[PDB]
Amino acid sequence: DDWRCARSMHEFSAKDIDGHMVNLDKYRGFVCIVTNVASQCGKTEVNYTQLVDLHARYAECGLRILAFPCNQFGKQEPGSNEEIKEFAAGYNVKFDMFSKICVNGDDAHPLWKWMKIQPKGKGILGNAIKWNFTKFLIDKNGCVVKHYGPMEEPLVIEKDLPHYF
Repeated sequence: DDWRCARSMHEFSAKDIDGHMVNLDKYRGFVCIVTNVASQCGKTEVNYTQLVDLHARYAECGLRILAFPCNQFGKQEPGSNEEIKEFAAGYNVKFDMFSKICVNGDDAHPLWKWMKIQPKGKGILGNAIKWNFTKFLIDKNGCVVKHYGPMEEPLVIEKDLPHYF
């Protein structure tokens, strides 16, 4: 069953930033923000601080956040998985960091390929992530229900969370 016929985020797996495989069904029944992150982006500060703050206030409601380092946007994630992990702790990050992946191209991680063709019939424009700090919102069934681009500060998502909690 190739990634194209997948029906949920819960059918995918990903290496977390320490190196352990994570079956993403671990997030069944939670509301997730899946984002591709970077450490040297003009939008680094605003995304990391607001992502942390959303998780602080909404973790107790079911919000989980999956952060995927990716170096495909102006080489703004050049560091190792270990440097990236320490950087993220400088933001007091308590959500779930994953190892660096690609989000575009034929070598993109299968989850990010499948997210870019959601919801069925539309999918993201040009089949490509446009820059760092794209944010997908995943409902408690692992479906993509909304997408927020690199321009959108994460706190823009706050108003939409309660529809899915």
